Amino acid sequence: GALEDNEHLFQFSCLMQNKHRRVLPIDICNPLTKFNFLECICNCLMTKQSVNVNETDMCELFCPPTCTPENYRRLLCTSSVFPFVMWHDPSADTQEAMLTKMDQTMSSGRVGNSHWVLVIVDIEYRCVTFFDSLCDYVASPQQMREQLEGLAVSLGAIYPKLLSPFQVRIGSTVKVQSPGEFTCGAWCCQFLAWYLENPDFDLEEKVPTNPSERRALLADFISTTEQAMSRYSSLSWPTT
Repeated sequence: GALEDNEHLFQFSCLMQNKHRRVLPIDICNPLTKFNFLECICNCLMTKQSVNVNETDMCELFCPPTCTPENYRRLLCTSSVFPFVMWHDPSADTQEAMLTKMDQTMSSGRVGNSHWVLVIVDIEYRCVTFFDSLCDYVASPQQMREQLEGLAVSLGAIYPKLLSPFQVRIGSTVKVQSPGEFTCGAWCCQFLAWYLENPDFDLEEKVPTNPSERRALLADFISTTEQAMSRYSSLSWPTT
């Protein structure tokens, strides 16, 4: 499927930036997994905070290799929504295995037991939102809430205004991907698009119960979003 590969998720995050002008495109040269996502979310928001007080050096340090430092600073300056996608495969119990299996699936296409989930950090609402199209593929939802609540303390202090923690929302209130579908990527994009449209949406209201109707929603989302992404420069960062 088109939206299951990291590059096409990058291109989707570029598109949300060109549509909404407040989204930080994600950095696929720094793959996240359950091993390193919390740390990287933290580094990103500290970089954002430093840009706020005219400190450009930590920024040059964390700049994505395919993006110019000044352009990265500018995008951080205007972003209030930070999407992060975590890749996961329950076979791997090291980061080097996790990343080796990730490179394999992206190079060959074969999905296997791989899966994407979504974290959105929103500094306009001081909220962290989690979305898993299967609900508990990586961990139990309370285990994920716990991890995330701890990140929210970190973020409240990293990004003031005083240092109170961010709110944590679990957005995947119910399962949206049935068992034999390889659609998590697309579901993460569609959740993000709905979030940008209105950050107070309920997923249960968007998604039909009937399995054909649900599949049809996403299929329409995929075609239309694939069409908007065709006419692009390949893997270039947007400008401000």
